Amino acid sequence: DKTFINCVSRSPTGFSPALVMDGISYNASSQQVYNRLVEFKRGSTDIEPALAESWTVSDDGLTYTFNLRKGVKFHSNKEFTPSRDFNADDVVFSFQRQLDPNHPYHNVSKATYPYFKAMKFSTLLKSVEKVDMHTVKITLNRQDATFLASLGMDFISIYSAEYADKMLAAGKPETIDTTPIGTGPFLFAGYQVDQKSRYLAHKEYWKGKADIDRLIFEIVPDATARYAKLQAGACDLIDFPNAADLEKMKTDPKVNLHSQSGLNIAYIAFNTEKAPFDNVKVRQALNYAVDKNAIIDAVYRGAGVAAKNPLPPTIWGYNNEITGYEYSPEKAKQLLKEAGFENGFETDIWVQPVVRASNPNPRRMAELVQSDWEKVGVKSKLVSYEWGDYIKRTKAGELTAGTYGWSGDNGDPDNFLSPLFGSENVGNSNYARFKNPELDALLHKAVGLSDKAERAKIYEQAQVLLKEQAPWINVAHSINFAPTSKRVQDYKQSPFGYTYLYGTKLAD
Ligand SMILES: N[C@@H](CCC(=O)N[C@@H](CSSC[C@H](NC(=O)CC[C@H](N)C(=O)O)C(=O)NCC(=O)O)C(=O)NCC(=O)O)C(=O)O
Repeated sequence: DKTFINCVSRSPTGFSPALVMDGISYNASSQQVYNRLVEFKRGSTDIEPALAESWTVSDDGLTYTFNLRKGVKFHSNKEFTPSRDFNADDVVFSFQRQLDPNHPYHNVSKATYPYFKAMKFSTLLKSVEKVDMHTVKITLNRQDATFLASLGMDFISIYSAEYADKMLAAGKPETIDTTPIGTGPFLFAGYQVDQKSRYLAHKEYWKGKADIDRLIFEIVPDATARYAKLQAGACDLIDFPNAADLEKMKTDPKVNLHSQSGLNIAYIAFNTEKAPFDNVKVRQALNYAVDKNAIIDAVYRGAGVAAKNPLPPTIWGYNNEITGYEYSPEKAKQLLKEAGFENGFETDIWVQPVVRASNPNPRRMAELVQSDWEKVGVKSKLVSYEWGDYIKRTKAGELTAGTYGWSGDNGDPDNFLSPLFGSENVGNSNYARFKNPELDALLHKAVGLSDKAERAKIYEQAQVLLKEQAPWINVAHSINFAPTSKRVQDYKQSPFGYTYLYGTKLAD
């Protein structure tokens, strides 16, 4: 009937949002089949009620009480049919699995809860308690102005406690991870490796049945094929088009091309705990060495902007008075000389193996940086690994310097600065291994304030500090594209980059 064909560039790492932390996986699971307690309005960073119908917050900002929606049905599959509606047990399960190392599901699928860790929920959460069947009370150890928006994030999707109970009893608990059951607008209808995953409209969805009956995420790895299929009408949406095809699609009558400035940053991270990158003068030098304009031209082809802060220009708290390091090989050489490296040195540049939102060609970007560094005496080899291995090694601190990128997930500047630069996230999401007590104090103070204007002043100061300490080269903020077929109606890009299809329709 009404089948939306979404052509995606890679197979998902997994279908359990608590266990992963990448957009392909989220798009193929939590964005379609799960709900959160609160969710973002489409195309917006504003939050609204979802599985929590309403809530209250205590005056001290430490106690959040959630009144849960009644009448909410979970999906079924061949292995499980729910015998009760969504309730507090499902919320408690979803938190406690991650929070409690001795929860029965903590080690199922060898789970590691990467985003739960980067968000520091283990130290944030004092308790998550069932008050009654339709009421959950969460107590915090400290104030967090971003907590409600954070509860809209995919990693804290609400799973089925009944499903978990049944699958554990049957001796196959991993089933809840590979074979998702949620309350969300679409339900999981199977995955064929390196071919496609399928979804169906959840007819009993609590907010009303979706206008699209069937969804297919067809895995079409070749960008050239994705474009050809879109033109033939075999795709209704594609990701990451090739540059030359993108140029054509801007004025292609068969394409409705959506675009928006990305809430993201592509960067070179320096391992600030590893000589010679532990010398701030070296990190500043390698900034001066790089011609970002040349990267915008060659890599982004103009679809992006040279970055001056790790925050994107379109988020609040962005510091407009900050300038990037100017392109000056002369200044780079002088600093390298002062650092004791007039004769330069040898190093590696780590190259990200897959394309993500913020950078359409990590390898070409690395080649350009490599060339720039060569001009100031810094010679390098490019080093890469398969995606999972690349990130694991990076987190362990094996990198020297490397290409990475980040898209924000809750609309708040804290969700850039804390995951990326907070000392507590070294080994998690802070690849530069940056530990700066002055920054930590700024971020800790800001996150708890209710006065947004004051939060903004603090983040602005934080950006001054980050420029001076140069844990990174801020490279670019990209443009997000969503090329669609002409029959797609009412589609909206997510501010965070996700493909969210509830509320989209298909014309005749
Ligand atoms: N905050 C974490 C987890 C969230 C995350 O993975 N976000 C996605 C964007 S939403 S997931 C969608 C994204 N696709 C896009 O970026 C294409 C444009 C899109 N169609 C739109 O209209 O905005 C994608 O496929 N990405 C593949 C991947 O995440 O591995 C991402 O690409 N972040 C990394 C970055 O910005 O460099 C992170 O950034 O790594």
